Amino acid sequence: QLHVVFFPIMAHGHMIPTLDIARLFAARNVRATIITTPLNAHTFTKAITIHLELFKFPAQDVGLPEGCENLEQALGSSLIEKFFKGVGLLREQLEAYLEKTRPNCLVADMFFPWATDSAAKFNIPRLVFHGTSFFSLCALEVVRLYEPHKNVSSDEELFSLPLFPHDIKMMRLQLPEDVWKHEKAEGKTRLKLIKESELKSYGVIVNSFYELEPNYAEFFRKELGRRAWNIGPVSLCNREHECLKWLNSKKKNSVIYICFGSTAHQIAPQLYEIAMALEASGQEFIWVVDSWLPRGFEQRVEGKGLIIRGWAPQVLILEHEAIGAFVTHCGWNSTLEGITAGVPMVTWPIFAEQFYNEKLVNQILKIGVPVGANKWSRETSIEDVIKKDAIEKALREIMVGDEAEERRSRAKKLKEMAWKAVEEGGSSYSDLSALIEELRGYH
Ligand SMILES: O=c1ccn([C@@H]2O[C@H](COP(=O)(O)OP(=O)(O)O[C@H]3O[C@H](CO)[C@@H](O)[C@H](O)[C@H]3F)[C@@H](O)[C@H]2O)c(=O)[nH]1
Ligand SMILES: O=c1c(O)c(-c2ccc(O)cc2)oc2cc(O)cc(O)c12
Ligand SMILES: [K+]
Repeated sequence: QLHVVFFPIMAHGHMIPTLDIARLFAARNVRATIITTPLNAHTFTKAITIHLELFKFPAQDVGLPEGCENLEQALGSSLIEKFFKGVGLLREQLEAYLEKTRPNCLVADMFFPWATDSAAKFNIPRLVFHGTSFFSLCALEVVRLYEPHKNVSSDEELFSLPLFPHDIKMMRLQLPEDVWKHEKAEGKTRLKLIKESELKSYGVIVNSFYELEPNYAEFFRKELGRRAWNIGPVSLCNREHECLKWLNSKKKNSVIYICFGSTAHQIAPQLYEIAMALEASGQEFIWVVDSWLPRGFEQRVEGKGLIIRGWAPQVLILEHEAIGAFVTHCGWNSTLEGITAGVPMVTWPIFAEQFYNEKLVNQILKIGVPVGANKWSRETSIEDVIKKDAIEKALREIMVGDEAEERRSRAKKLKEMAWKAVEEGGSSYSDLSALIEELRGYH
């Protein structure tokens, strides 16, 4: 019986798909163990036999609050750099656990480049998992290597991405200031080691499907030389609420869903602009979130608009017939869920690799419309708030704009292809079989 150990970073966006991968492996009669920390254990226990191993996270040692065991909670350069020091200090526990258990494979988070050598100490192959699209993997590497943002003179000047079979235009504002304004050696070295681990390790597991982005599934393997397996969307593996009853009464494709993911850190002025745009648009909506609402808002929109304050059942909402569009930050799990539900998206990237995912959705898949956000940053400065008019424009365009029906038709195709990829005989099913067979024969 093969044993594969999974080691995601403590971020919801990596933890949930890593659990889905562990489940996909477990369904093939592979023993799957997931490493996490105490304050994150519930996330897996609730979601779940896949075994959990708890490591101690040295928060105090790196100057974090004891309760800061997840990446979303480390807001700001100081806290973020401390968090990465902290996770780097898990290496001793990882190596002790590997020596003790001797698994056949380690699937480790992109943020752990050192995991490669930790596994090599015991002749164990290591796979990298990023939780993002082939397109983002390729675009980030081409930007890192060719630095096409050096050839510009203004924040808004458009440059093309080198080498790609599509002409993808981007601007400096869409890149972290740490890369183009005031170089911090720390982030740059971090990114270098991450991208290098893709070639130094045994290979890369990708939560995507070949038919979704074939040019980039190929580019990653050919022009960039990585060994990769596409096994996603991994969430389809394992496959009421008051808002769903609320939706049952409504016209097909008539409601807009708005949600900014797990890393959502949104300020009151921004929410205020969103509220005004939603009211002015006349569109029915489910919005996942006085000081941030127009007075009388929730009563004025009753029956047409719903604000969800807690966790929303995002997949169940997107797959409800009444939901016709998705305003998203273009985190890859949300983007994939929109694709699998066949729901067109208004793209609102914030940080990380979300601006690359936005390019994939709008220019290549052609299933979305941009809201107009073009500034990369962890937190929103009040001077960068996206205004009511842009938001209303996007809300109208995604429902009744030019090519809106075409976007709906294209997304329906991708929905079909996604389900086909994961069923027996599909490309993702097949690549998972291929990967597991390769792991079973490793010497
Ligand atoms: O109210 C809610 C809110 C969310 N969810 C679910 O949480 C998931 C969100 O993952 P997503 O990629 O969109 O957000 P996030 O964790 O911020 O992205 C980081 O992780 C991503 C993956 O690596 C990365 O692409 C991105 O750049 C990072 F910022 C997604 O599966 C939703 O369905 C829900 O069910 N109910
Ligand atoms: O792929 C990526 C990714 O998954 C994550 C991520 C970041 C924060 C989270 O909370 C969860 C995930 O960030 C990234 C940052 C990059 O510069 C490049 C990437 O490719 C990713
Ligand atoms: K090359």
